[PDB]
Amino acid sequence: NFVPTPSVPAPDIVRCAYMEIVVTDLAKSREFYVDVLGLHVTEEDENTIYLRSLEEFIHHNLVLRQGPIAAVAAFAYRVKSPAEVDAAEAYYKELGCRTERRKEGFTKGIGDSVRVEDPLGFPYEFFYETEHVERLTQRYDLYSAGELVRLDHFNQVTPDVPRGRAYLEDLGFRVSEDIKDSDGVTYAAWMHRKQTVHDTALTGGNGPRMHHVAFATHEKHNIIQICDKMGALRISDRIERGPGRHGVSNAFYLYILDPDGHRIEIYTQDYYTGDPDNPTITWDVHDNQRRDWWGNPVVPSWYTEASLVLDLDGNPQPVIV
Amino acid sequence: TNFVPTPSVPAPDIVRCAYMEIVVTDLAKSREFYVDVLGLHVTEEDENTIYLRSLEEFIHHNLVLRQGPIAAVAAFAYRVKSPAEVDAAEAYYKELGCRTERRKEGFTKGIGDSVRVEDPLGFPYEFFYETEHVERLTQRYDLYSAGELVRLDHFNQVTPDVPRGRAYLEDLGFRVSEDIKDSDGVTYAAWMHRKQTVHDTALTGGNGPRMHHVAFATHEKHNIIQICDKMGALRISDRIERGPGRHGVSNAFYLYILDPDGHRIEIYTQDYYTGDPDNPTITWDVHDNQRRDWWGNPVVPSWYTEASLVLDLDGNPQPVIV
Amino acid sequence: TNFVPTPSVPAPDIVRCAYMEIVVTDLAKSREFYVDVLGLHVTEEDENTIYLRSLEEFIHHNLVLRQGPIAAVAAFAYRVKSPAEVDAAEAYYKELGCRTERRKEGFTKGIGDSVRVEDPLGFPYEFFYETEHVERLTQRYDLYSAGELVRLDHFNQVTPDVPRGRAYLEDLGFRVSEDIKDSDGVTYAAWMHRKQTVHDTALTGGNGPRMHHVAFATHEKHNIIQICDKMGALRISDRIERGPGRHGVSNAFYLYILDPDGHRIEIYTQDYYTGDPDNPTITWDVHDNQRRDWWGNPVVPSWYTEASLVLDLDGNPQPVIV
Amino acid sequence: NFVPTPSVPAPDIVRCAYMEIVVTDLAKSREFYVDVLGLHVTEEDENTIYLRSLEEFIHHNLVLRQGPIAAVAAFAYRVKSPAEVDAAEAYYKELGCRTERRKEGFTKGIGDSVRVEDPLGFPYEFFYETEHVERLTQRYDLYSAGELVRLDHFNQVTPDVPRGRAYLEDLGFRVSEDIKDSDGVTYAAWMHRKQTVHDTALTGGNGPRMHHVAFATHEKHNIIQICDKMGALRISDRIERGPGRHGVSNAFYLYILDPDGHRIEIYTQDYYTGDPDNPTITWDVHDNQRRDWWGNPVVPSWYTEASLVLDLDGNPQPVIV
Ligand SMILES: [Mn+2]
Ligand SMILES: [Mn+2]
Ligand SMILES: [Mn+2]
Ligand SMILES: [Mn+2]
Repeated sequence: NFVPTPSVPAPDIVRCAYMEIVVTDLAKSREFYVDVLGLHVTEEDENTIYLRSLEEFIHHNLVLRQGPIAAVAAFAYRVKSPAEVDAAEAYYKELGCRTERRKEGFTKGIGDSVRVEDPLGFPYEFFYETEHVERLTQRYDLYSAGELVRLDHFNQVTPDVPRGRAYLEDLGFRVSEDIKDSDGVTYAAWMHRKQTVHDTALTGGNGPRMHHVAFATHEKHNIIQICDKMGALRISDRIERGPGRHGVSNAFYLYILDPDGHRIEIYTQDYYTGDPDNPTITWDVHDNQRRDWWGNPVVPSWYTEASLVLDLDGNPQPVIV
Repeated sequence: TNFVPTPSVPAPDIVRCAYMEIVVTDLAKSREFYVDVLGLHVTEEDENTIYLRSLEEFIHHNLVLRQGPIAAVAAFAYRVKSPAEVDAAEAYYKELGCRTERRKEGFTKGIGDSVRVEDPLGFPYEFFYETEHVERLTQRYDLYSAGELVRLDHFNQVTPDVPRGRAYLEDLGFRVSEDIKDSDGVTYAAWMHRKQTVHDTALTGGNGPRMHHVAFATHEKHNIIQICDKMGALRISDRIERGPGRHGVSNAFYLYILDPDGHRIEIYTQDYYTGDPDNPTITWDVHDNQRRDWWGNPVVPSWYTEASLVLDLDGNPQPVIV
Repeated sequence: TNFVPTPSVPAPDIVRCAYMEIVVTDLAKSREFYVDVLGLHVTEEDENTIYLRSLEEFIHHNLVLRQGPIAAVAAFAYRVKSPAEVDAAEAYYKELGCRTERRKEGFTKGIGDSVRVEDPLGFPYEFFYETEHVERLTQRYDLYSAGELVRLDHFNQVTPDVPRGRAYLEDLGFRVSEDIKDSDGVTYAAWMHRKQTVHDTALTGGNGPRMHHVAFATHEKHNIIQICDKMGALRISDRIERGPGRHGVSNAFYLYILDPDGHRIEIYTQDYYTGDPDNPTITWDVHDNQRRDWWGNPVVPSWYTEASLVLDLDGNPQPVIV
Repeated sequence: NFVPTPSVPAPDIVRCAYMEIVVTDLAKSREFYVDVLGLHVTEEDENTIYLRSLEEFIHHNLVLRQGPIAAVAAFAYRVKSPAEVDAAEAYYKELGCRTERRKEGFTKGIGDSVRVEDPLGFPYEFFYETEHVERLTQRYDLYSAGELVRLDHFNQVTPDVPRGRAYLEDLGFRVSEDIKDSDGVTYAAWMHRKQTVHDTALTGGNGPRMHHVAFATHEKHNIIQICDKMGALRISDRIERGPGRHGVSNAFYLYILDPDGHRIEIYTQDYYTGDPDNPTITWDVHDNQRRDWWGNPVVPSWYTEASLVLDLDGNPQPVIV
């Protein structure tokens, strides 16, 4: 059952831009994201912390918000111009989705924004205006040995990947890689607007749930340093999977778990997908190299755990099996 | 400044720089540099022409080496977004009064319908959409060399009037990610992009038209260091012109080397995302030395005096305006 | 514990582990793994034997691959400080009542006067001083592979009685850089060195004598990652047994892979200096999981069950004591 | 004119171990060594700072001492046992050199020591006893992106290299590499006791002067980070030479200058020299690759500037041309 294709154009989406995460103990979460991982504080107060990666100039890539139930409040995408916020609102209203528009934004440093409960149950935000901050690209005096340099993508778990895929294609995302069986059925898909492998990916499973949010480092040694530092801090039990090389995406990856169990991917090595006819790489569902190029052992929790997502009232979306 | 007119018709929708056609005087000696020393991958070749691509490329080639009498650059080729944009490119340059030549079957093997033009700054530009796809070698780690060149990134052009050049490329849709200006606001150099990296081409002020360099990226810094180590072992370190260093403008960890005819190749790593619509332009002052070298590396005079000739559409060098 | 007697004569002055002689069942298939996949350099070879060395080696070889009926290790060879120390080695092991064999012209090509012994733990040990020097390829960056193995570092042996083994190697002059003990002080494993790195050999408790692995170093971490990437591209990733990971004991960034006969090769990088006379021994508790994996990587069962047979001086396998 | 070979044995030297440097403004020097370079403070007071590298367990690798004239007070070598301190004293006394023995040491954390004005005018110290401190090898929580992991060597400028070479050979050092002309005359030599390329090197020139003291990093990217951080701190004019690859030693190198002009080499990649017949690599004096494998331009100051050294009274040794 495909989502209908609207008669109005999709909003012109530039890239994933930030995620709003609800955490149960802000101070313990700050230790993880700032003291362990080195993300940069744009600004913070007692209940909210705004973080950005090294090469970011928009206000933030992560908003950590204290709350009663750990969950993801919003997956935010930046659109190309103010008119595209109006386009986003019109598109989701034609789809019959719940929408909420706030001229002054939902998170600090972001202006006119529309949030929607999308067709797959996810809270998506579209915005254009954002407060610019000092871009720390060349602030090597602040560079840590495990520096996270850029926000790259989201990964969502949903029960019907083919439905999800066609919905995101209509939204303008293109598939750089997918996993299919012999009958041509899509089991997972990596989808992009910007010129990397993906801005989001759809993973088959119980959902809506947030599988992970991902940041890139400049080189492989930076990822190894994150592992080494976690070992020295005696929190290696928070390293869930990796380091490894994924066949799909070609990423050298690491998955770690924050204090509430939210999964963060840190990776490096991506490749250019910007040409109009970029060739889709289709992996067979039985090729193990799709998961691990090197054959690394399977970690069960990577296939069972994922974060709840919220609706526009701040309540968890029930997870459908 | 005599600015190039802004045409009444839309600029072609340019996706990225895509390849350069370089004329070399001794093809076998050039093949030893680009293939045996640098490891670029041969798409196909014959007695007079070699088609090369980088590791992560799927279009037919990123460099064409063509045997010829005078070392020079025959074409700077950009890939456009659809077949219709080749028609748009031809109409745009015809309105500007520039010489154009259209070939439905292409000018280089593996490329289809193309238009070449002698642009307003005297450079041979090509716009094409169609290209033969080849095996994308991204995950062919069995072919991966210690100094592997993974992607073609950009061109760098020398022209006498940078303000004229900048406004012409802005009209063509390129945006400025970084520039060098004086206190009065005059542009001395500019880095301009269509794809989401620092640049697809840059303008350097000087006698021109000339080609300053063509650049490839590696995955990491150690790959660049290995190119220098290998050139030292082969006793060709005198072909290392400048670097390794870190440029303040672009933030690139760079290396400039010279091919057998003196054509300059940049190998670099580290770039950053410029795809947002309001990406902030970084303006460097003309007197900030760190714009050239973040670490203060000594100036190499040839980098400011030598650059390659470019050809007109008849295959003859364009005169250098001094 | 039945300790090996401490001889009345001095132990031979051992400089470092130097090479291992490995018997393989299909020499051509083994050559494809060690030379085509791993890039080790061929010193010389013939139809039945291949002599290999790492990039920075100047002695004749670090590995000898010998075709034979049963895959096993024929010798663990250590280089001693002078010709006189070969005489010292022979006298030491004869006093211990061990079988010895002395060959003035060596047991493997490129090695001179050597003594081999069936040591107190059942292992075939060789001590030699003289070796043919070959081109040290340290700066041959034109031959440098992306996953280059630069140096032979150590052996790792499985034996049933680690306390007996440790005291025997201490008497031979090896010092313990790190060990694993329980609250009672019993040694479960020990890393022992003569040269100034963490170890030349290590003792692992288990059925033995068996050879757990032989290890080579790379210059940097990315070189190890490239070995895994290349094995993935060649569709031989099932020969990657364990890693990459960081061991707490030794601090090594490691990778264990398996040759065609199942012999285990460690490739690692990062070691530290142990040459001071009072270098502090790091004792890890048997229940500290980080001793095995600093990052907590999952346990690979085969790493604790599989290890290679070793041969006696007649070329027959030494029985495994269980 | 060779230094005579003593009838008593040379002290059994293990490795170079630390350098005592006099600086004119301790606070400005602390900013360089600790805040810029990340060396670890063992202990410090108002007039002296004791620093060590990441993998060191002896008390220190550098002692920074406030004083009126920037200079090097001592090049210290660790010997193999307490008896070797007696051996060192006997050896230099037979050579007619000035000696001073202090059972309680010259610098904190070092025990019984003998200092000597050696035959080439350098202040050398030999000691065995030292206070052990926490070895920070696995303290990845303290690891900086440009971490200096080990002290490797000293490099001295002296007018007569052949005299210097034979003197250090008699002392037990072996030559791993040298630079000679066609007649076989030694112009420079790299000499070692431990199993790396060198513990000291002799450079021909006006002396006695200290050319540089060197620390290793784990990998090349750590050296590039030091350069990047110095650029961000707008102190790139303190980067004197590099990064480059030396042909002699095969080191990937960087030379920087502290606040008083003292030269510090940071490098990586060395190779094993421990076998008894390790082959000496002799470079011709006209092979430019001996200096720079890549051909990097010559930096004049690297051949003209070097630090004064002190005598046992704390006064500068006059520099002989
Ligand atoms: Mn991901
Ligand atoms: Mn460039
Ligand atoms: Mn091992
Ligand atoms: Mn040095």
